[PDB]
Amino acid sequence: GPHMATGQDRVVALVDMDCFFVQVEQRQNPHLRNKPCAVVQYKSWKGGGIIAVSYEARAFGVTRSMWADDAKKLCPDLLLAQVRESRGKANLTKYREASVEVMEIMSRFAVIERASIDEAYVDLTSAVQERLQKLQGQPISADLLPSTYIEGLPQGPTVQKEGMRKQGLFQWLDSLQIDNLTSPDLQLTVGAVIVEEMRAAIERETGFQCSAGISHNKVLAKLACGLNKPNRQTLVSHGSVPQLFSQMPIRKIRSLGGKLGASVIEILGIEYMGELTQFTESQLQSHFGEKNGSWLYAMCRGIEHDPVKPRQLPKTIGCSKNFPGKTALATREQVQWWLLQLAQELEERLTKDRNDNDRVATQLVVSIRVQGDKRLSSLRRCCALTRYDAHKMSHDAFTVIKNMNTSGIQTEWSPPLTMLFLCATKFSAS
DNA sequence: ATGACAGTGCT
DNA sequence: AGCACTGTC
Repeated sequence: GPHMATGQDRVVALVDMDCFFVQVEQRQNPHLRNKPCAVVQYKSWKGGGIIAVSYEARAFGVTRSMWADDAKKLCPDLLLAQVRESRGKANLTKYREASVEVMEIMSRFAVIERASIDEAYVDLTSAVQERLQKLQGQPISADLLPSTYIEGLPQGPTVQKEGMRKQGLFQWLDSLQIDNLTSPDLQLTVGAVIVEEMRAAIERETGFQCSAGISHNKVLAKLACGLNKPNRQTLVSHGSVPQLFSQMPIRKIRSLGGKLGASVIEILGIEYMGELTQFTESQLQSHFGEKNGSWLYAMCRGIEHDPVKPRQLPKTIGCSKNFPGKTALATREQVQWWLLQLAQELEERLTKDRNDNDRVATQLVVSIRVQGDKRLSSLRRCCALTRYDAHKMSHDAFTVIKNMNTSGIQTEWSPPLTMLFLCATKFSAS
């Protein structure tokens, strides 16, 4: 009734750079622009691993995870850009620096949470209030929303994509100006206007295109972002949620794409997010735990409270390398050389981080994987990170893992190592 | 023989 | 603290 919270208190956006690593390489090499293109990591084994794919290449069936030799079978004209290799390993510095470019532009408009190297959540609630004052009750023109889709529209009583988009936007804005929508709907709409301006600034100032979702919380904003790509943005209103969720597979909602989502499907015998509304909160808690149950109860009604955290910078700075199949590290000299390679990249990134961001890491996490273990990590151990010195970090890492060598000799390493991982964590102001 | 990243939550 | 889980390009 009048005491039922509807989760309409915030305006939240999720901005996602379209096939980001590809765009970085296309900006640098114009010959790659507007072509089927992919970014490949390494090159010797089966042509290298594809890690990013342009939308033109996706139309041929090229996907991430694919071996480049296989991608070329689907797309013979596929162009490839190679990830930089330094100290024997893939080095993602170019993409990290490009991400900083975008995040600094986004930070001019609103509070941002860096979700990944190319996604940020945006809390627009305050900016929308400000913009609503300036407008002075003047209606919002469709020209302010030139790339916005309104999910669920058009409805009721053109066979072209852009024409559908405009029809839906007109229906939305017409009902807005007649006062047939709600005050949260107006807030979302102003939020979308700001996101158009943010995306325009990103493209003008970096060359990069992005897509975005605008809704009342992070889960709906992320879901919204994926509905119309590339280079478009989608507004998911609270009212659109029942129809949207009625055929939405549970795995599409963030945090339900793995084992928990699979258990929701199996235990409850349902397929779609909207089907969750038929269970009580206590029922859901009894199957999935207190926290998950409460979260699911609210989420299937379009409600989520997870805040956009004010976090511009990554919380960890890590370096890793796999050694699959025959390349597994089988000797002590190997392990120490590679630990040094990883530690040297980490030292370089850590020193740069300290200069730019006035912070120092205090913990070094060391993880390895041994040949045979089905889990991605076999062992994780931490030690103090007291100096940004690669030779010290590599020695400390060796010290904390050396006991895992169950081999007879000190010169051999068994069972061989299929992964080394160093991660600097626990940052303090400096 | 996807890799190389990253953040959150459990116990 | 060490690990499992979930997500990114």
